Amino acid sequence: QLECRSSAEQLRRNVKMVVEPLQPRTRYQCRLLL
Amino acid sequence: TLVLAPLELLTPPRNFSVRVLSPRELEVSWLPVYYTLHWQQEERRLETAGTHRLTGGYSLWVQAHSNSSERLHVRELPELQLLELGPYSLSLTWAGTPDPLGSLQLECRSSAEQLRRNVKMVVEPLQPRTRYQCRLLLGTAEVYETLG
Ligand SMILES: *[C@@H]1O[C@H](CO)[C@@H](O)[C@H](O)[C@H]1NC(C)=O
Ligand SMILES: *[C@@H]1O[C@H](CO)[C@@H](O)[C@H](O)[C@H]1NC(C)=O
Repeated sequence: QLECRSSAEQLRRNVKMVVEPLQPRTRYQCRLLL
Repeated sequence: TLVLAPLELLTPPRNFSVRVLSPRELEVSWLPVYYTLHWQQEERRLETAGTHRLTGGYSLWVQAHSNSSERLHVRELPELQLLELGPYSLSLTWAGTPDPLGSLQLECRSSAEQLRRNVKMVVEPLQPRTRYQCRLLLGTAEVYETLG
């Protein structure tokens, strides 16, 4: 899985991977979880 | 004379704490013999001290066997009501008990995405015409379909 956490939202996507939707001009820390 | 067999004879609970995890689930934690945990609404035998989970106003005490510790007094969530249904957002509301919680979050999981929002709460952005099961984490899950 790929987890992208921002200051207001956190999205985990089951898995290359496309994370959508995301907020514009927002920083997110993304990591891979096995 | 005759020397006989030398015989061995064997003769509180340090800082017991209670954490409210869920509406039927409490987390007990105590340090140092067995222990007896008593919980009364306003006993369970354990072999070792540490952390345990009590399932199912409450005064709790732990006895080390024999003295006991101090009695700690501690304190169901409502279902999710849809306040606003949109194509890219969902505003939901719940009353809840008036108690302070360290964590209170709303989790909405769809077939392709899962979003957890730190908490009424508005979940945005969401996919249009997508069904998501939303629940409260400190609960029951409610399925809601977004607009198109
Ligand atoms: C049990 O605990 C209390 C409080 O710590 C203490 O005063 C008491 O001496 C203990 N009892 C025994 C028999 O050691
Ligand atoms: C446990 O440790 C000390 C011992 O007095 C106390 O001050 C503290 O509040 C206790 N912690 C919890 C979580 O009960």
